[PDB]
Amino acid sequence: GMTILSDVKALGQQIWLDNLSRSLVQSGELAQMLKQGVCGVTSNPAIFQKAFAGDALYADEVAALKRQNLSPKQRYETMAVADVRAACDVCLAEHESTGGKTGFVSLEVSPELAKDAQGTVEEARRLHAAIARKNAMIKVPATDAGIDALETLVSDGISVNLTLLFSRAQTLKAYAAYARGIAKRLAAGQSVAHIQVVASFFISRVDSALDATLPDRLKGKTAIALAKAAYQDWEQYFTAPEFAALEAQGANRVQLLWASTGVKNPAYPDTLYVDSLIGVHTVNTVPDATLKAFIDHGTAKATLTESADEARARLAEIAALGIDVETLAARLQEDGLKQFEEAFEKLLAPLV
Repeated sequence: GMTILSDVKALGQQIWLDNLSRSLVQSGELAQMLKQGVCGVTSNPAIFQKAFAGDALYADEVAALKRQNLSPKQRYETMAVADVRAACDVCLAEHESTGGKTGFVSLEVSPELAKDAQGTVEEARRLHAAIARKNAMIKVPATDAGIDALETLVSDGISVNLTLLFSRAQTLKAYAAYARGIAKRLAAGQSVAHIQVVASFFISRVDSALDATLPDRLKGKTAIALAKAAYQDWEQYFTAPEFAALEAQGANRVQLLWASTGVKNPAYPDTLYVDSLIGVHTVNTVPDATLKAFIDHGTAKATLTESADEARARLAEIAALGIDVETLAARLQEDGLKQFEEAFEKLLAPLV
């Protein structure tokens, strides 16, 4: 039932909607979702490609923008920034009710900047200023350049959603960059209490990559095991004395955010990923259909930290089989960037 979203909040996890469109906001649906337990919104280039293609309310906006001397990218940005600012306004009461801990809307920078740290910083600062809302996060892929950019953006006071994480090692590198940016601001006497960062760690794409060649006792288990080990890493990193010294001064922990949590294999229950990854101080962003499956027949239980020993044993067998999860993670991040660039080019063509 609908109350499950509140039950999950009580277990310490926010549930965000992994979709955004002009009609979602204009219809009043997003506002009703925020009253019913949804706590935020994520977008990406694929989400916008599907929204622009299918939502009737973009037609008049595109016709208006084609009357202006603007690049396809600027037409896209005008549309997307407007959707994000409208969604931010819907989510602002929630955001302010928790002291700025919830109610975020994420907008991703152009995929072509993913390996350009300076260009990423410049675009992120610009989009942050263009949206002009305290509850907007700029979404940046967790490449090496993206972790460079994260440190700078954190030091600039900008909230960031670091995405396309598939690696525990890369995630730990992101925490260290965050901490360096927080330390910089504290040394300069600047505020840190409103800076929020999430680390979007992808789930289904790990199982999609491996399951066809895994032995039976591991099919459908690797992504959850990797996430459960990542959360143990998170507990260790943020409780250590080094970070505690920053949190004592007002720093917020980074939070893990489970992404790609729609089930893609019909052999698994449609709520598998949401049901399996509930723990305190985390986020799960879900597509519409998964949100409705979870409301209908999901289960609210603190599952993320259960049986961590078995998660470790499974990761040890994955390595025994010759699957290097760090090599896989790099490949999956690369593939995700190619897929996002393909979607971006597909949405730009009708805006020429």
